[PDB]
Amino acid sequence: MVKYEELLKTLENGINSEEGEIRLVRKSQGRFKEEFNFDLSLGSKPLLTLKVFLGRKPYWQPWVEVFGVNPNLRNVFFGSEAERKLYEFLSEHFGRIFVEYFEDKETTYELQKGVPPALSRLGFELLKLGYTYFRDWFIPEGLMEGGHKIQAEKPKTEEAKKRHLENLKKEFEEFIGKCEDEGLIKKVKERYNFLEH
Amino acid sequence: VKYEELLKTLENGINSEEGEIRLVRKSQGRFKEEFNFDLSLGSKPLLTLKVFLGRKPYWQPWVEVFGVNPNLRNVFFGSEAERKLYEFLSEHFGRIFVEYFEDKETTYELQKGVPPALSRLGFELLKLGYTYFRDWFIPEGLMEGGHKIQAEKPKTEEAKKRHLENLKKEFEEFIGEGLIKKVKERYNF
Amino acid sequence: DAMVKYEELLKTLENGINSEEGEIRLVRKSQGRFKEEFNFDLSLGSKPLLTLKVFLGRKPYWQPWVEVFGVNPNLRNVFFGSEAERKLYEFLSEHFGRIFVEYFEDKETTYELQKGVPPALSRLGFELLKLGYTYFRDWFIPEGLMEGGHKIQAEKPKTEEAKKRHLENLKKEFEEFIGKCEDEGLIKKVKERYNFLE
Ligand SMILES: [Ca+2]
Ligand SMILES: [Se]
Ligand SMILES: [Se]
Repeated sequence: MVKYEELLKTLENGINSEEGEIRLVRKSQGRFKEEFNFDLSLGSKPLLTLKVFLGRKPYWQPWVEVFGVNPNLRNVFFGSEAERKLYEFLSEHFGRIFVEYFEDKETTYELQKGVPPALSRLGFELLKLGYTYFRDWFIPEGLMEGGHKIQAEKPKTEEAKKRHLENLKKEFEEFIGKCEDEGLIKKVKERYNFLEH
Repeated sequence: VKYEELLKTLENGINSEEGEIRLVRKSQGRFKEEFNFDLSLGSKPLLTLKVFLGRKPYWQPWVEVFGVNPNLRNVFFGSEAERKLYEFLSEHFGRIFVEYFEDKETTYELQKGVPPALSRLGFELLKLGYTYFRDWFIPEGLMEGGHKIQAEKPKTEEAKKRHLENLKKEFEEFIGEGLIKKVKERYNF
Repeated sequence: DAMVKYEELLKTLENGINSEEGEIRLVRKSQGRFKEEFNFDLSLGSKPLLTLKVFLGRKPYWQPWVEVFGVNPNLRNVFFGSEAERKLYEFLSEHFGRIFVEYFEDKETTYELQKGVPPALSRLGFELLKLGYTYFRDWFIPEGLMEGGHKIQAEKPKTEEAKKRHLENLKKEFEEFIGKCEDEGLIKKVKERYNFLE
């Protein structure tokens, strides 16, 4: 509720980017208590949907799902300041995020190549914002639509956080070594170098 | 194979101290034997039943209990209208699915490592002869409707024996909190 | 290109595929969630037949795939095993390296899979096998959990040698199945399908 009202205030205000203003087109009641769809806009084009769960605490923690990205706008949106502002905004209201990566070719390619989720273009954006636990879902559309998502979470403790980063170091070490293309290696090196501060 | 028997019981509703349960809508699902029964507690919509009537060498009957109105959670989960509905489904379906998301007790127990059969909701299913349990806990961010218990009647007296040996083992692999005494009193069968 | 493929699909589906069961036609198209994704509603004669979810490809990122699902329940005993079903898959195999076929309404395949026949030597999967598909998966996810989880998933192999290796494996599975089964009628059927494969 406190959370509900501040998601609406920011969104109804609009989020400013160099790609256009991101606006709430329409809000929608979900399956459950505390669950809403927010249909978003970028400069008068449809952008994407946010599936929001506000929390029913001890039982269910809050989460956002970012999906339904307008393929006409994939090349405007991915790697943009609009996307940064979006994830920043959601970062301040959610400890768990799912982003659909299907329309994001760079992240797609990097995951297919074995890049750790946190060090993929999209994963890395979430990493910068404090999400430290990563799961890559790659289920065939064909079987079930909507199963190419990164799930990311903030560490519960300074202990879980340390464990998440130790695993990331291992995963990175395994990638170097498996990787055959020096350009992909340099890009992953430089994301990992960021983290190391 | 019998809706008709399911239909006769459903309009001209179901008893219960929390209000009557009655039919509202009714459709034809993806497959010839699949249907959706919309239900009410009083005038409020309650819940949806997805029934599958069987195609019996190939597919066995099952009912799914989902789409439960959040304004009734605290009234329905725990209630005798819940039991009267299960009780009634237990007479017609050897396999049942119930979404436990709105059920804050079942949820909290499952998350504690309680075996599905000894959780609030699952225990209610154990009474009615369901002996095989599966807890599905799939993030809604991935896929909607993946928080459900799957419960199954034994095909055979020997299948029952086996499911009950698994339950004893899950009971023990759990006492390895204070709600322990709650699970303990549930297993005393 | 996703567009050449697209245009080839419409042309032969709108011309129609002739069968003794009737002409299979494309009667409706809708854009899916991704740009190269469509639902192609198909009729048999004048009755709805099924839906093809087509994914045209966005190579190298995503390979093309076709999902055949939503078989008209009152056409199941007409479609499965027909010349129509064969001519449909045959068309699909000329355009997609990966296929998904919903087997829920196909009781023979359902029955065979349950008795542990390898997916490739079931009635449905064998039909895909004959067309070049070599990697097989049997999905059997309960419908009360998630609609759409009784599918065969099959893929064309990348090379002739990978193709030779998965077939050796199908053989082990076949011989493993054939000495683990009663129902000599099933065994006779699976054996025919396997002898053919040479
Ligand atoms: Ca082609
Ligand atoms: Se019926
Ligand atoms: Se029916």
